[PDB]
Amino acid sequence: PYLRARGEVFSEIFPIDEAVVRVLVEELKEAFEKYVANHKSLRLDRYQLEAVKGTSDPAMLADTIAYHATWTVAEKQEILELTDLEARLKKVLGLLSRD
Amino acid sequence: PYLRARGEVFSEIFPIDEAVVRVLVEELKEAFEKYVANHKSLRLDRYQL
Repeated sequence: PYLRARGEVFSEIFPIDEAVVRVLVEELKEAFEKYVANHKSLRLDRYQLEAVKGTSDPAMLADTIAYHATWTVAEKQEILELTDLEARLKKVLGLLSRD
Repeated sequence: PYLRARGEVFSEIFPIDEAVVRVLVEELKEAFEKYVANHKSLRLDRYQL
């Protein structure tokens, strides 16, 4: 104790074609509306959907929907594995479709 | 190194009877429209149309 760690530089790389990525943002907003309005059962909150509307950062958007769709720490870590903007919404959509 | 090349004629043909030609243009244009819209998560912007 305690542990030191070196780390990589800022991940400032996000893919091209923001039209398809923001359509995927819209579809993730649709799926999260369909999720929380049907899952009040996980003690989920509805001020988590004001935290997605009116913002222009798809990274902040995707992290907002990923954390506020609550699950275990390991799957949020699996989201933290991905460096792509495009497959992270695939991960969130697949988990919410499973639930 | 390095190479030169010599050519007899400049071959290129340019459209005649352009009704069927613009039918094929519209078909390949909307086909390429349908081709680009599939890449949800790989590459290939819709910004190239």
